[PDB]
Amino acid sequence: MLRISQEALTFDDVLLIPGYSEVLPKDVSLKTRLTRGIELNIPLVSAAMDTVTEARLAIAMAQEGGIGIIHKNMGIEQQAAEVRKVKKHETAIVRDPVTVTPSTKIIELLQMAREYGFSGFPVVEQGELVGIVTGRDLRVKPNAGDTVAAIMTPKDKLVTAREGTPLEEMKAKLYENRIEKMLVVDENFYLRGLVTFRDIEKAKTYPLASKDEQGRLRVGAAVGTGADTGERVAALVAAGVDVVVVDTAHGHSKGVIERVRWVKQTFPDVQVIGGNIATAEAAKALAEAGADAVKVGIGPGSICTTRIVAGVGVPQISAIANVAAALEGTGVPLIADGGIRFSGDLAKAMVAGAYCVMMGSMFAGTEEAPGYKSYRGMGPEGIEGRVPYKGALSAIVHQLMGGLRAAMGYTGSADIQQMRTQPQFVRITGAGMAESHVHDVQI
Amino acid sequence: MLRISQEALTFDDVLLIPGYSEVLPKDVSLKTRLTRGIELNIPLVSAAMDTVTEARLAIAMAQEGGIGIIHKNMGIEQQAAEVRKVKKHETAIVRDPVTVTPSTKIIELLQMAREYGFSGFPVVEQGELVGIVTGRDLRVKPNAGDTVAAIMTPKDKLVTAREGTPLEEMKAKLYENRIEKMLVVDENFYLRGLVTFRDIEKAKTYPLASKDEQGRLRVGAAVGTGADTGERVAALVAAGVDVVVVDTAHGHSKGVIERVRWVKQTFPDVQVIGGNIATAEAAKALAEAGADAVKVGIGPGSICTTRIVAGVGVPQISAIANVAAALEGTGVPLIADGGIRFSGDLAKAMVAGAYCVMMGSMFAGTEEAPGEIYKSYRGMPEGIEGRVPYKGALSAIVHQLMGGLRAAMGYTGSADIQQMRTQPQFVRITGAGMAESHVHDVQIT
Amino acid sequence: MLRISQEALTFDDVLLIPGYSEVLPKDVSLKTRLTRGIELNIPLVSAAMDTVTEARLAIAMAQEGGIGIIHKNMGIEQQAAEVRKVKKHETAIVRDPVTVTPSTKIIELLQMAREYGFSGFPVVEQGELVGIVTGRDLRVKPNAGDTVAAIMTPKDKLVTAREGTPLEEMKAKLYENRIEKMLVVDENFYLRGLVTFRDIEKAKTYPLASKDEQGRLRVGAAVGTGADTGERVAALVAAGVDVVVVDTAHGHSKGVIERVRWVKQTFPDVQVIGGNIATAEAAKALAEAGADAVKVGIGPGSICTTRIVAGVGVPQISAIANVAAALEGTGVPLIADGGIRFSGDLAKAMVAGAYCVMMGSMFAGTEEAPGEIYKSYRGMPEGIEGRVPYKGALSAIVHQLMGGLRAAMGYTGSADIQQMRTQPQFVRITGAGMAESHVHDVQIT
Ligand SMILES: Nc1ncnc2c1ncn2[C@@H]1O[C@H](COP(=O)(O)OP(=O)(O)OP(=O)(O)O)[C@@H](O)[C@H]1O
Ligand SMILES: Nc1ncnc2c1ncn2[C@@H]1O[C@H](COP(=O)(O)OP(=O)(O)OP(=O)(O)O)[C@@H](O)[C@H]1O
Ligand SMILES: Nc1ncnc2c1ncn2[C@@H]1O[C@H](COP(=O)(O)OP(=O)(O)OP(=O)(O)O)[C@@H](O)[C@H]1O
Ligand SMILES: Nc1nc2c(ncn2[C@@H]2O[C@H](COP(=O)(O)OP(=O)(O)O)[C@@H](O)[C@H]2O)c(=O)[nH]1
Ligand SMILES: Nc1nc2c(ncn2[C@@H]2O[C@H](COP(=O)(O)OP(=O)(O)O)[C@@H](O)[C@H]2O)c(=O)[nH]1
Ligand SMILES: Nc1nc2c(ncn2[C@@H]2O[C@H](COP(=O)(O)OP(=O)(O)O)[C@@H](O)[C@H]2O)c(=O)[nH]1
Ligand SMILES: O=c1[nH]cnc2c1ncn2[C@@H]1O[C@H](COP(=O)(O)O)[C@@H](O)[C@H]1O
Ligand SMILES: O=c1[nH]cnc2c1ncn2[C@@H]1O[C@H](COP(=O)(O)O)[C@@H](O)[C@H]1O
Ligand SMILES: O=c1[nH]cnc2c1ncn2[C@@H]1O[C@H](COP(=O)(O)O)[C@@H](O)[C@H]1O
Ligand SMILES: [K+]
Ligand SMILES: [K+]
Ligand SMILES: [K+]
Ligand SMILES: [Mg+2]
Ligand SMILES: [Mg+2]
Ligand SMILES: [Mg+2]
Repeated sequence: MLRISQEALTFDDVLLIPGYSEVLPKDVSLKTRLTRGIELNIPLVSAAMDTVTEARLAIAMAQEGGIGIIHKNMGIEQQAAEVRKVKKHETAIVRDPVTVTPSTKIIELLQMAREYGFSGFPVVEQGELVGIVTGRDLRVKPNAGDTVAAIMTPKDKLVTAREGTPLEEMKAKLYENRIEKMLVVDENFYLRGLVTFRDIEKAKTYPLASKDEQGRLRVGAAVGTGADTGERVAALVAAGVDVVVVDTAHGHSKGVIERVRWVKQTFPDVQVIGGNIATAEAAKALAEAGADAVKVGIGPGSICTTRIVAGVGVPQISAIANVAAALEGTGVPLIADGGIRFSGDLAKAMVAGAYCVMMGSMFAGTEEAPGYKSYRGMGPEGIEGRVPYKGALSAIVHQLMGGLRAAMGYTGSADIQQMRTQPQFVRITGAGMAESHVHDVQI
Repeated sequence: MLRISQEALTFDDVLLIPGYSEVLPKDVSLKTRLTRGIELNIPLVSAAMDTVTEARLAIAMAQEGGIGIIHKNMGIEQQAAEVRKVKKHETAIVRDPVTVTPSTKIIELLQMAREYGFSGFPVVEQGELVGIVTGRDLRVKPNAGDTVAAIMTPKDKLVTAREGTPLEEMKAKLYENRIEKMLVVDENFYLRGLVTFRDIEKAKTYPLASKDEQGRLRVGAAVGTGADTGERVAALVAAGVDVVVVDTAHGHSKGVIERVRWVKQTFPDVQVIGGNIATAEAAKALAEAGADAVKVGIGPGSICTTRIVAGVGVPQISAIANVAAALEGTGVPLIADGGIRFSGDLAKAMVAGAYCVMMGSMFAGTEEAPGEIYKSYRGMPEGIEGRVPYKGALSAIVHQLMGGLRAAMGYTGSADIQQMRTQPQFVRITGAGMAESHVHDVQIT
Repeated sequence: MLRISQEALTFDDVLLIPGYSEVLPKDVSLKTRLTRGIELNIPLVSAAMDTVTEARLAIAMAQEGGIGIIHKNMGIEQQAAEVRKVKKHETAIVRDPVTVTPSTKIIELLQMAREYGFSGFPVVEQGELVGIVTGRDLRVKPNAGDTVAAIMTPKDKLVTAREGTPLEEMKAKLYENRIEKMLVVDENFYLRGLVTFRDIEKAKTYPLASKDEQGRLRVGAAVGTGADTGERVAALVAAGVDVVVVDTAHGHSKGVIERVRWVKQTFPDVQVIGGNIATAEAAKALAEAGADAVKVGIGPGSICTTRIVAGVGVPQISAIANVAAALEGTGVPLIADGGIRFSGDLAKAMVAGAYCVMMGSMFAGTEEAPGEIYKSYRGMPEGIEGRVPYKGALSAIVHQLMGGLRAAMGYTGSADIQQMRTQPQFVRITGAGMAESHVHDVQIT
């Protein structure tokens, strides 16, 4: 017998059916979950590819309400550093600010400012706050002396707040004193933190941003199953990563299942994603291993050769739906990874059961991406290619979310849970897809 | 008789001959002149086209050491306002700073700051300087009151410098007080100007910038010969334009010659460029009319169909050399306008005698050029409409163009622009030579 | 005045005129000179590009009767080591053979043989020759012991020849003893060298090979004018380089002229080439600086954008003839570098006066050229990056190039290179003539 399990469908095989709608696209909710423990304000994840996600793009994705997964084709220290870059970009309060002492030489401070990119340094003596020196102070060439003591704002002029003071109260004192740094101290005037105007303003600019409980942007990082995996995970957790993505070509394997279990056991406080998979049995296996989410996609990537080189794969719409049915009631989200060419595909991915969609090609070429711009597969199961320079990531995200919002309005879905569970597809033929593209007109 | 005056050559007809050299490309001088009275640190001018030069790109060109000519396909007041944007972008000292009164409401000031793009305002009541209010003050919600008086730095705390104080002693006092604005006053504490840290730093960031005597970036603006021209010139001069470009398809005409003369006589303190021309007799006519420079180019434009619609033109290498010969010894510069496709063409234009080169297509598509975007580029019928690829920041294109000129000067042994214009030699080539010059017989990656 | 020195011609502008001939292509001589002191059996040089010439291709070129110039985009020691690979590939006699001691462990020697690529080692203890150990001996696991002493051929069984013995009497003794290594000794049985059957056979297989006085293949190496140049030259000479190529974009400069003079004065026993140039005055300047040859070519390179980025160049046929005229009677050869697309171009270059021709693109993609592969070919910005088809063995390309030159010499009645350079004539043609020359009006299968 020719052993055929099912007919499997991809995005171009189906269209969403319009339904009665009372909620306009601009008014629907796009909030979803990446994992059991991480929420996203938009259902978008950037792929862990060396032409797509390093720190710069991961910051942008988090600011938009999604998240980026930093790729692993680099040294453990470099990946940890990239994760650190995202976590340190902004915060509710800098709890471990770089400090100087009164006898620190101004020349060191000038070099510190260059390397760090900021110029504000509390001045301490054995933990006790004794001054502050900032960019405007570093413009002063003092009459006498060559240390911080000669240009710092002295103790008697410091504006401070006690640990626990509300942010609004902290803001009023910042503005009244025409300063942009608030020194946070305890009852003995020991330095406990630093609040910056910049961080206040960044939070107001991106109120949708994906952040942890400390107000830091969220970020993920990929690991494999090779010999350096344990050391790599440890460095990423130490750098503050929110989610470790155990990311392989075949997640339904002993190696991946065992590594997912190991991360859950060794680092219980981090979220773990496992993949990639494309069947219900694989989803149950990874869920039983403790994955906080599964990533769905074997074959469909734009620059992916798996289906041609190995003959292996599952059309993505059916793969999503089979995984979603397997995980119904478990609380484990599924991330649809690969094959998204148009915003319309994203909407279809969501209606088939995805919680969020991972994309590579769509974000390759943006200003924030590493590096027309290069776009290559991470595998001999990938190819190297070119994508056009696309400008700022925000514009692509806006177009993708605009299409999803339009689809939710067309189907009457007011939020992601309704979009995932209520709308219906029609199955179409090759002719139906042609009618749905632009046809018979010069563009 | 078939009346043929000469054989005329264009860029692809000639190549520069290498010569014994002692100066490296990085060390040559690119300084030149746009007009009798305007110097440029690089020989680049952006074209007066509505897809190339408005204020944003003119600012960038001046910062790079060149200049932009603001186009005239817009209302008189709108063109003057674009000029004003360039002139007000930076300065050595703001001599007419916007001031407010103590009783001005904070909420009104907040909106003006949004509209003006700066938040620093000296506070004047009647004629007396009584405070200063800045962006950081405008963050304050005062316990009592809703006027500037409630959040301004008052008279007794103002940091000031007397008019004439060197700028290095003003900077020391700025830095000592951790402030970024210096109020300049006379002997009776009357406000005479405002110096900003931003302007100090902008000058340090772009030390090559093309600037006038007040430290303002230079800018030009195009005018035609139609009925509104007189008022347009007046409005542009009043806005501070450095050079008026009487810009027509045919500068060798009564219309342009008389208008150039009128500008020189009516506004003697502004520079005037006349064009476009392509012959020696035209160059002499404009010089006699008082032009401070001439613009050379009939036909060669990228988006130009003049040669095809009217059958008229002169290949640009010969046009440049003919005009340069006609103006030798007059002090009148010539600007080579149009036909530049590669940095190598720019070098050839200089050696043929150009003082600087005007370009449109190559700057269309930059971030600073007008338009949304893979950006539109159309002729200002004798022109066409088209698309060029989005090219990113202007600075990168300028860098490659000047790198090619620097290399050409190194190859010819030319240490500065004057030597490049007068000493190097061309060889004449065939179509085969041009093909050899270009990448040939290899797949390019 | 527009300063045009001449009309300059390239390959597609001219054709060779057939002349009365008595010598068949198969019978003409292709021998020529690379430099004052280096002869070549064919007029071919491979370019100093990182996609063309490292040791592997330089060996092949020398075996064919030409020479390779190893490129300089690599570390000083790495470039010297590439030179060493070529010089050590073959020899008349190995004068400094690697030796071992009786107590050297067999397992260590096995690894050294793997690293060295040969397995033949004279065995020396203190200063005395006491055995020889070879690949066949290293297959033996001795009953007792683990050192060379256990598997070597001992002193009493060594076959030796006295220094000076003709090579035909050494071969007879090699063959009589069914061995492939001859130990050369002096009057006190001290080791003076090692002769191998391989080297004997390599000389017989490539009787045209370009070799020095020691029977080693010739090789060149490129250097620039930067700060590390002095040490780079020293390292390359120490590795045995035959010719140093002071290789720059603009040889008519103080930088190159002074460096050429420095090489001639500091290392009088090495040949020095200077370039690149394209004029008579440049050729005389390099000859006066002491160059043993000049390299001609500014612009024509396949992957070269010099003409397009800088606007600089001289069509190659005229550049060759101008330099050849300048060097007539000096003894200084000229190498035509760049622009060769077809074997017919090579013939034209020779008749214009070249002594030999340097090529890059045509050798990129061969098995012997660097790189994996349908092979990369990029310029060493004034160059481009590209792809060329995988071309197989270098020998086949050389065979077709020399076949075309041989045919051209037969067509012109030129029996040798000196006659080809000095006697045949060109006709000047139009674009129509070039089109006629090329395959036209037929589908090609
Ligand atoms: N918490 C504070 N208490 C007292 N003085 C402070 C405090 N924070 C900053 N300052 C002082 O106020 C001045 C301005 O510092 P601030 O950190 O607001 O801006 P900056 O980063 O130096 O300037 P800019 O952001 O405009 O480049 C400096 O003299 C600095 O020492
Ligand atoms: N010449 C001056 N004399 C006295 N006080 C001044 C002067 N210039 C500015 N100040 C005051 O110093 C404070 C900071 O003003 P400044 O103009 O240096 O920066 P800003 O533009 O307000 O802040 P930022 O540039 O960081 O947004 C304000 O309280 C302002 O009133
Ligand atoms: N000059 C010599 N005198 C005495 N014995 C020698 C000499 N040269 C080689 N032999 C010996 O002859 C044998 C064969 O050595 P030879 O160098 O001819 O070939 P090989 O390189 O070992 O074998 P192959 O080339 O077939 O791999 C070895 O036992 C070696 O010790
Ligand atoms: N001062 C300071 N800022 C930090 C540190 N680590 C991260 N940051 C962030 O860097 C930014 C500094 O911005 P800002 O206060 O405007 O910098 P500055 O005024 O030029 O010194 C804020 O977003 C901080 O959260 C630190 O150790 N010290
Ligand atoms: N304050 C002020 N600046 C002006 C005016 N006209 C032009 N400018 C320029 O606008 C810029 C303001 O920069 P900056 O002082 O940093 O702005 P602010 O601190 O936000 O008020 C400077 O380059 C000034 O030269 C004016 O009337 N008032
Ligand atoms: N034995 C030996 N050969 C060398 C040395 N340096 C270069 N060669 C060359 O390496 C080649 C060795 O060839 P062959 O004698 O057949 O190698 P073997 O029989 O495997 O040891 C010859 O062309 C030598 O000229 C050396 O130090 N010792
Ligand atoms: O070379 C590879 N081989 C197989 N799959 C790949 C390779 N590189 C990336 N992928 C997958 O393809 C996804 C991106 O697909 P895209 O959004 O269609 O471009 C990634 O998130 C990976 O899951
Ligand atoms: O449509 C028109 N007809 C003829 N010339 C034009 C037209 N529009 C612009 N030009 C010229 O072409 C120049 C730009 O040429 P480009 O640098 O080759 O793109 C401008 O500076 C004008 O001199
Ligand atoms: O990028 C460069 N700029 C200019 N000339 C180059 C560059 N790279 C290589 N060349 C020259 O071009 C020659 C090869 O030309 P081809 O034989 O036509 O491929 C080299 O031997 C060099 O003289
Ligand atoms: K349609
Ligand atoms: K070329
Ligand atoms: K033919
Ligand atoms: Mg600051
Ligand atoms: Mg300010
Ligand atoms: Mg052997």
